[PDB]
Amino acid sequence: LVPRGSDYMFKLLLIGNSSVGKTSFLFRYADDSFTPAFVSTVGIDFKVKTVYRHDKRIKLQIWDTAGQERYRTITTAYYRGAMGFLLMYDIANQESFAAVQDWATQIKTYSWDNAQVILVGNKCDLEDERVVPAEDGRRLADDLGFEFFEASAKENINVKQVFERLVDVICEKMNE
Ligand SMILES: Nc1nc2c(ncn2[C@@H]2O[C@H](COP(=O)(O)OP(=O)(O)O)[C@@H](O)[C@H]2O)c(=O)[nH]1
Ligand SMILES: [Mg+2]
Repeated sequence: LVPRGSDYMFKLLLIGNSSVGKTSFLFRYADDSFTPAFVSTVGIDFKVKTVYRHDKRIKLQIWDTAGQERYRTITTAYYRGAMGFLLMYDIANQESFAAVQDWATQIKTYSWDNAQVILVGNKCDLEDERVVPAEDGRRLADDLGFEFFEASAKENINVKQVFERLVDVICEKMNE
């Protein structure tokens, strides 16, 4: 659904384990802010951003999938029609990285095959607590057909780069 004034509208979703930084990543990208305190989760919602790429004005409708679910019945409805995903883990939390394949399986189950994915090792500022080497993220991203970046919502490292790369690969696939 393209709004007047835009050339495209791409739905993007942030997915991954609880506490990897999804809500923070979206808050940094959309509002260029960070909250150093616990914020309550009250449900799934989106924020918008405009990107100018490939000579077009692109509206991004970017969905935060909110908290963990007991029954994965609500988040997964929003995967339908998504042009892209940020599949996020925390470089300081091994379990969040071990979960990547499960999230990737969900992408394939609930979204069309041409949905694009960037694997994001968030919290790259936490080098003192790193447990997931970037090379391990890159290897898995290559295995699964995803782009890859390390980033930090907290320090505003590679947040723009992640979204812009995702928009680029979406545009490339669209022109196949
Ligand atoms: N050190 C660090 N902490 C972060 C970063 N991004 C988010 N956090 C923190 O990680 C916790 C979980 O973030 P949140 O965005 O709520 O994660 P979500 O459960 O995936 O939505 C919060 O305490 C955030 O402040 C980051 O880039 N670096
Ligand atoms: Mg959240």
